[PDB]
Amino acid sequence: XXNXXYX
Amino acid sequence: XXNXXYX
Ligand SMILES: *[C@@H]1O[C@H](CO)[C@@H](O)[C@H](O)[C@H]1O[C@H]1C[C@](C)(N)[C@H](O)[C@H](C)O1
Ligand SMILES: *[C@@H]1O[C@H](CO)[C@@H](O)[C@H](O)[C@H]1O[C@H]1C[C@](C)(N)[C@H](O)[C@H](C)O1
Ligand SMILES: [Cl-]
Ligand SMILES: [Cl-]
Ligand SMILES: [Cl-]
Repeated sequence: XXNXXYX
Repeated sequence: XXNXXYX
């Protein structure tokens, strides 16, 4: 993970 | 805004 979003 | 991140 480590990313974010939101999709 | 309204979206997220983190870039
Ligand atoms: C997403 O990350 C930001 C930056 O640290 C935090 O401020 C935020 O609380 C965090 O969002 C939580 C709530 C969410 C979106 N329902 C998910 O549970 C994420 C993984 O964590
Ligand atoms: C979104 O990220 C910023 C920067 O890290 C935080 O300061 C903010 O608290 C976080 O927003 C919260 C609250 C919100 C907008 N209702 C959402 O749950 C997000 C994911 O987390
Ligand atoms: Cl998402
Ligand atoms: Cl949320
Ligand atoms: Cl960002």
